[PDB]
Amino acid sequence: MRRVLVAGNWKMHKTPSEARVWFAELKRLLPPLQSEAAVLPAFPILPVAKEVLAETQVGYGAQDVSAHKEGAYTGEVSARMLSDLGCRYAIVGHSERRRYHGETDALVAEKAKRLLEEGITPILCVGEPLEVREKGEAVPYTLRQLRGSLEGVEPPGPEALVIAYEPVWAIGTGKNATPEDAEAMHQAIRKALSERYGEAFASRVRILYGGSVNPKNFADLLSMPNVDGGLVGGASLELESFLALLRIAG
Amino acid sequence: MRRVLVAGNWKMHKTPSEARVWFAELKRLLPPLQSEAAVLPAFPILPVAKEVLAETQVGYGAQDVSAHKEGAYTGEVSARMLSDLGCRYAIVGHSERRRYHGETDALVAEKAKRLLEEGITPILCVGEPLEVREKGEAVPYTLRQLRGSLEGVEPPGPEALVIAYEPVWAIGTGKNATPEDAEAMHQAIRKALSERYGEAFASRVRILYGGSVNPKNFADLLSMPNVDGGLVGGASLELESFLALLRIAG
Ligand code: NA
Ligand code: NA
Repeated sequence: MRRVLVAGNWKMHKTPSEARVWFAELKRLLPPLQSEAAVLPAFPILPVAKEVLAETQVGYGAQDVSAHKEGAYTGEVSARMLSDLGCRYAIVGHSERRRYHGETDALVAEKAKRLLEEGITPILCVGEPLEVREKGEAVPYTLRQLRGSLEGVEPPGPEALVIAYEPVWAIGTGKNATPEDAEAMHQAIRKALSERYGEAFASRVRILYGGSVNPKNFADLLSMPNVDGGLVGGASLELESFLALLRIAG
Repeated sequence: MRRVLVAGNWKMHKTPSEARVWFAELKRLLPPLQSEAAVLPAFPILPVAKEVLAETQVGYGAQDVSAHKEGAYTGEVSARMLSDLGCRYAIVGHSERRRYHGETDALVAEKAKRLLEEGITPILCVGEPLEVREKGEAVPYTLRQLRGSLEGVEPPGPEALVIAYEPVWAIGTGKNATPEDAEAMHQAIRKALSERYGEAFASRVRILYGGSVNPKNFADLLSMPNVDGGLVGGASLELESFLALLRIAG
């Protein structure tokens, strides 16, 4: 069975000083767990994440990364910077960046390649907008996004790639996809991965569900055969909530 | 007179571990100077900048910042995060972001506002492309960018705002604007600032020149009455080069 992954996307919240406290509390309170936990804070919080969590079972990663290895790209952060900090993951193609920053499938693929080269696992996000869902095109749209975002992306193994299905209409709206609909989409995604990398590879890739995941609905979502964890937004900000999610994962 | 400012924009280079060494060497080799020095590294390098440069005369800052205070903006860094780290500055509207990230004057204005609220000084970049310069419209174009980028931007005082004039054609091309052309542009910019904030304010605002600034041309650029320092790109990557620029500033 695929090991569960609970990744907390703090988005643009907290300061480095506030994060130090949060991480220290998590370290002291963290019980022994079989599943995998990871926190994905803003760029300037990564150093303290490394400092406080490096020796714990809790991993960490970035919320974005440059499509370039280095250069005249003011404001951008490179994969080499992230690997120097020991990031295990980095989100690429999050809905918010595809929407607010015009990130294309092609750009997301490049970012994924930069991460792979440095041994960082991309958490590649795909998901359809409400309009597409209502027209009954959720699966074709999401698969098209997945294939486009994986163009030229060839991970060393299934452990080096994570896919996160986050329907846009489920982000911060309180309206999560039902476990059944999530399961159906993950099945489609996994089949697409099998065609892309082979069955052995696809059967081992962790596919997380994201979009209003919380302590009240996580257990049922995680019970779905093809749902391997969650990309948690709002519910990862409060330590008690994050811990509750980790206990559910076990 | 206006205190000179030499700000090094490393763009996307180095790692936190490499920066720790660089900053520590700068700290040990830094001679007493009248002018102000600042280094602007990538986001994840800011914590070590704070650690090593805290007690020194060298300031530091970011290369970008979110237009929002906080929220669901995956990948973005807030002004509050930068304030927590003691950043004195943050670049906004760098030509690379206006081009590669489609940043508009309106967006840049919001970023500047976020910085002001947190007591961080924006280093607002404005500049024209080669064809505009050749058409003899460098000033009108640049002033329009300045005015749009300062919409709703009301600093507490002139010490809280820095303008950087960087001709797009002078970035990484090796061809810096002549001291005469830079002076002419800075005069136009300062006059615009006077109409916007009054003469007392405008006469105290530091207007830096950027675009292929190096040890060979910095002295003459700095000699111009309205050029108050430089936003240094490639020439700020090597410590010896940065130190040379600081010695020139005095
Ligand atoms: Na499951
Ligand atoms: Na001068």
